[PDB]
Amino acid sequence: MLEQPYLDLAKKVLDEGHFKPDRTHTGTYSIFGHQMRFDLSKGFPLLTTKKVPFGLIKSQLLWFLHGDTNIRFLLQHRNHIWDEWAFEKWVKSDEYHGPDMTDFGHRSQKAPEFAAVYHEEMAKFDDRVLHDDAFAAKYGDLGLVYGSQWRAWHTSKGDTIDQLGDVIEQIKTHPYSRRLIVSAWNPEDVPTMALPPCHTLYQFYVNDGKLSLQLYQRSADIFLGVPFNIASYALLTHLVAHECGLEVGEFIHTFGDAHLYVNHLDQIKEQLSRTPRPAPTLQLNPDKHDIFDFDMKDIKLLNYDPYPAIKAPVAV
Amino acid sequence: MLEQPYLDLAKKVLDEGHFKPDRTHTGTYSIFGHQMRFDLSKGFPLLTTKKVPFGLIKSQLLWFLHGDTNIRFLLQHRNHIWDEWAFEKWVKSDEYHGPDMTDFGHRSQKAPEFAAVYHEEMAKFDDRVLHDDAFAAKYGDLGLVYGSQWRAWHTSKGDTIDQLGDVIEQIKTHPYSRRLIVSAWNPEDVPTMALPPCHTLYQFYVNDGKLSLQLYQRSADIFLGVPFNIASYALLTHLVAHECGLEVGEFIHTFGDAHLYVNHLDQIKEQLSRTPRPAPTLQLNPDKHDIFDFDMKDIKLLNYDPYPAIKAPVAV
Ligand SMILES: O=c1[nH]c(=O)n([C@@H]2C[C@H](O)[C@@H](COP(=O)(O)O)O2)cc1F
Ligand SMILES: O=c1[nH]c(=O)n([C@@H]2C[C@H](O)[C@@H](COP(=O)(O)O)O2)cc1F
Repeated sequence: MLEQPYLDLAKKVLDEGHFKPDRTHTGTYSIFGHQMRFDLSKGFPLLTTKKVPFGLIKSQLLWFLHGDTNIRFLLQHRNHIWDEWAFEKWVKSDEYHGPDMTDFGHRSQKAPEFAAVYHEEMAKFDDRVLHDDAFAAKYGDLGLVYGSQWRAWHTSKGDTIDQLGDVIEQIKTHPYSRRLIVSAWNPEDVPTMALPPCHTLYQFYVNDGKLSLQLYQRSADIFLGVPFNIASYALLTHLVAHECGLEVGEFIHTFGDAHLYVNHLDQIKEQLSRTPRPAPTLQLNPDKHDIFDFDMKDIKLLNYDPYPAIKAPVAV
Repeated sequence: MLEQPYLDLAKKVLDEGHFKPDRTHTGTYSIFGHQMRFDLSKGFPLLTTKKVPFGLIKSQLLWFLHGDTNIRFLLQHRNHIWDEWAFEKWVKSDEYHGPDMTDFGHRSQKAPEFAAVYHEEMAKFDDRVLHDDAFAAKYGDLGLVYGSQWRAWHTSKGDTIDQLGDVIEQIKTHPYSRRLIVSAWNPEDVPTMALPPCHTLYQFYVNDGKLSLQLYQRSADIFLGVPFNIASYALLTHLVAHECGLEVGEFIHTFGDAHLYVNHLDQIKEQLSRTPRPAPTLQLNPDKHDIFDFDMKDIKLLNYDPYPAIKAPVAV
């Protein structure tokens, strides 16, 4: 089927998976060096073997595609993937206007204490983030993220570069450029970074008709993160192809360390009792063009027939 | 054999190779999205099917490994791979102390005129480069090259970062870091660049014993450049492993556009009538350690039994 690539990685790190101690502490099953290719003309690579949200994907891709580092857009898009992160600037609070949030996670795996306080405290944070321009200014704003790396590279000699777009206009004027890369790995920055970008670089290609993409993703969580990553960059492949007046071809996913967590083995195995179902279709709106201006319903994903969601633990 | 990977790419771009018009004008056969893996414990991946110089490789790797942008080291190492490049600052000469060198190449494919003048003019340039500190200062110095990208990242807020070494000390203190990457793709710089780095990024890995490397190489010339690239990064894999007190494992080569030139087809085919020969051995000196201090004979490549060199045209 179109997603069997990912079930071949799921089986491979289970089979040839080496244990390597990881950061987010369970211990993991690693591989190093892996490419996977998806023909985006046969379907949209959301996973039919498990329910992956096309909605939350969507809202975070648009956030990136605008230049936003701010939590408020995503918050008012019911999207919480980067939420726990505005909260780093909440928790270290010289403006601590209150209580136990001192280490939030970890014991938020532990039912009352850091657990459900932190959890009612998300609305406390997620309220001023969304309703208080001032708050939103300061604690809801993730400095370097995907968004400003792809769109506002803090240049050396006082300024900013928009790699995506600058690249989009080379995808429109000089097609066969071997030089259509957008990097998120800036040397200067990476010494001080809570998450340094797991999706380091990618590169566009157009070959007789088609917009292909390749991803260099270095730390890839096979259960929980790779499913999404295939879909947020097949999406981009489509978004950009449709700006440039191109047809689509393939999405190439290259991993550095692609790893299973020890506490997601039983589940990935659970997923692997299911057979795929025919992949989705992606129809974007034909009138809208500046991909920068796209909004939520300029992308529908039709025909998503998925097995239920399987539910993790965490990767922390 | 250990190099059959590269003969499988050589056959693949010949077979599935799509024509794509290229920059360096013949026209080319492209693929996009390709990984190749070499087990550096079975051998050193220099190509027995054709004579690839281990010597010139060597001298340019050391140049990189020090921090040098200057042409003079390589010049006094009989190494001319980056020579035609000091000569960009010769040819645009406000200090033109002389004659026809006005467009050097192209008609240097054409026998007297730009041809053998330019060619006697290399000693003219390659003399002051090597004997005239002042000259060497200015026209022999390739600003951003591999060397200062890997070792002296011109930081934003007035300074420099040494990604390689800073990474080497994380390969020594925190081994399982998924974060051991050195990039050569700096956004700021790439707008103005005659060659923007074809070997964009790479990443180190240590898995139960071994130093693995992966390369993200975007524009790869399968006949003329890939043979080398395998060997200059297997070398690095070894150089770094031997600083850190590790054994070696694999070198992963990922390509973006891996392309044949139209005028190298007959030759790559010529190479493919030959069968491999057992790969080399690489013995570095056991006393020297700071890989930064290594010199020419702290690396011998034993047992190189290669078929003759096959001889190109150019890729320009
Ligand atoms: O977009 C992402 N995709 C992904 O797969 N991870 C993984 C999950 C894992 O828990 C985290 C930590 O990796 P490292 O220790 O290399 O930072 O990287 C994180 C992201 F932000
Ligand atoms: O280290 C290198 N390796 C390599 O394979 N090339 C290729 C050869 C080709 O002629 C050149 C031009 O590519 P682009 O048009 O993408 O600059 O890239 C160039 C290097 F510098």
